[PDB]
Amino acid sequence: TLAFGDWIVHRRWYAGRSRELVSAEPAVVTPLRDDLDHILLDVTYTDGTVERYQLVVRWADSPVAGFGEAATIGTALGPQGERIAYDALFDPDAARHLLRLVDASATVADLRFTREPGATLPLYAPPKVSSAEQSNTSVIFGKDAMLKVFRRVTPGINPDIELNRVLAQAGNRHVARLLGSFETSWAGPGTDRCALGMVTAFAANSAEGWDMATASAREMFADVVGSDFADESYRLGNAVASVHATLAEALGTSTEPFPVDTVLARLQSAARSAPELAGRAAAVEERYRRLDGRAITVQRVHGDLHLGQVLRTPDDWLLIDFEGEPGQPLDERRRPDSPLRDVAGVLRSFEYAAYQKLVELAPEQDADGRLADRARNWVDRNSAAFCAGYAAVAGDDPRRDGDVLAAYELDKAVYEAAYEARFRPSWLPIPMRSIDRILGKLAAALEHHHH
Ligand SMILES: Nc1ncnc2c1ncn2[C@@H]1O[C@H](COP(=O)(O)OP(=O)(O)CP(=O)(O)O)[C@@H](O)[C@H]1O
Ligand SMILES: [Mg+2]
Ligand SMILES: [Mg+2]
Repeated sequence: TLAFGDWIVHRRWYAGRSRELVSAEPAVVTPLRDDLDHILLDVTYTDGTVERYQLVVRWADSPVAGFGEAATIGTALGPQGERIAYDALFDPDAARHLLRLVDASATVADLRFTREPGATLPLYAPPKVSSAEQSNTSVIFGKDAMLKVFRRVTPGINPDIELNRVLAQAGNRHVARLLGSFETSWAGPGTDRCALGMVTAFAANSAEGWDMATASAREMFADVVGSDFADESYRLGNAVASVHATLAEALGTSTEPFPVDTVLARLQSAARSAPELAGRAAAVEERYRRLDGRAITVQRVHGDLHLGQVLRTPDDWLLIDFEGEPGQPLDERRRPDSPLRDVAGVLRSFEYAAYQKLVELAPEQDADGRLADRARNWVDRNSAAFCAGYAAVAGDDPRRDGDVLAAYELDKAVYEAAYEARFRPSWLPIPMRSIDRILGKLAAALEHHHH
C-alpha cells in the first residue's frame, strides 16, 4: 500500500481543484515487471464522485538518484524489504518498456497495446520527459516519437486517438502520425473501453503557428503587409481543408439546423460574466435568430482549432490535438459540427495574434491608432489567404456561407469576452471590437451582400 492521496494532490495534472479527497485507492494493479506496476487509481470525493488516474510505478530497494521529489510517490514493505515507489514515466527504462509493449501490440492482463500497421517505433532513442505544461505526461524519444500517457482517464472512444488514426491510415499528410496506442476496460473485461495513451511521430524542427503568426504581427514598420506569412496562411488553409476532406469521407456528413438555442444559451451565460455584452446581446441574438431553421452540413472536425494547434514542419503544416474543446463531455466532443466552426477558430486566432500587441502597449504608444490599423490590415490579409487556401482544396470557399461562418466567429468572440472579463480584463477590448465588426459582417452576409 502507498499514500497515493498525499502525493497526487501536489501534481500539476491533478484536477481535484479545491476539493476534499475521501480516498485514493488502486482499482486495478497490473504488474509489468517485478519492479514495475501499472495502476488505475480511483480518487473518491465527498459527493461520491470518482475520478480515475493512470499511474505507472517503478519500485526500488534503495533511493535512486535521478528521480526528483515530485516523482517520488511513497514507500512500502515488499517481499524483499523496504521499497521506494517512483513515477516510472521519469524512468528511461520504464518508458522504453511501455514503448516496447506498444511495439509488440502486447496484451498484459486487461491492458491492450497496439502498434499501427506498418509503423516503426524508436526503441533505441533516449527518452526524456516533456517539461511543457500539460494535463498528461509525455515522453519524447530522441527526435522520433512522443509517448503521451494520459493521467486522468475516462470511458469511451478517445477522439484524439480516433481521428489521428483515421487521418494517418487514410494517408493524410497534415497530422503527426499516430504510431500506436493502448487502452484497457473501465470495469474489468467485457466493459467500456478506456484509452490510456498514444504514440505519435515527433515533428522535429517544427514551429507553432501561433509563434510564427505573432512574430509576423510584431514586425516593426510593417505598415505594408507582407506576402510571406500570407503564403503560409494559404498553405495552412490547404491543410485544414485537406484534414476536413479526409474526415468527411471516412466518418460521413449529415445536416442539422443551425444551433440557435445553443449559441443563445452561451450568450446568456457570457453576458453574466461580461456586463459589457448586455449592450450587444440584443444585436447578437437577432443575428443568431435569423439563422433559425438554416440547414448546415456537419461532419467530424478538429473542434478546438487555433494557431497553437498547428505545427509547421520543414515540409508541411500539421494539425495536432484532436481531443476536442477542453470543457465539453466526450459524447459532445465526438459530435459532428460545421467545418466552418473550425475555420472560425483559426480566424479568431489570427485576430488575437495581431491585437495582443495593442493591449500590451500603453495608450500613448499608439495615440493615432496606426498600429491598430496595421493589425486590422494584417488580420484581413491573412484571413483572406487562409480562406483562399481552404477553398483551393475544398472546391468551395468558406466565405460563401458567410452568414454561418460569421455566426460561429461571433459565438467564439462572445465566449472570449466572458473569459477576458474574468481572467484578463486588459484583453477584453479584443473580442469586444471583434463583436462589433462581426455583427456587421454577419448582417451583410445575411442579406447576401458578402462578395
Ligand atoms: N508530434 C509532435 N511533434 C512535435 N511537437 C509536438 C507534437 N505534438 C505536440 N507537440 C508540442 O508539445 C506541446 C504540447 O502539445 P499539446 O497539444 O499536448 O498542448 P496542450 O496545451 O493541448 C496540453 P493539455 O491538453 O493537457 O492542456 C506543444 O508545445 C506542442 O507544440
Ligand atoms: Mg493543444
Ligand atoms: Mg490539448
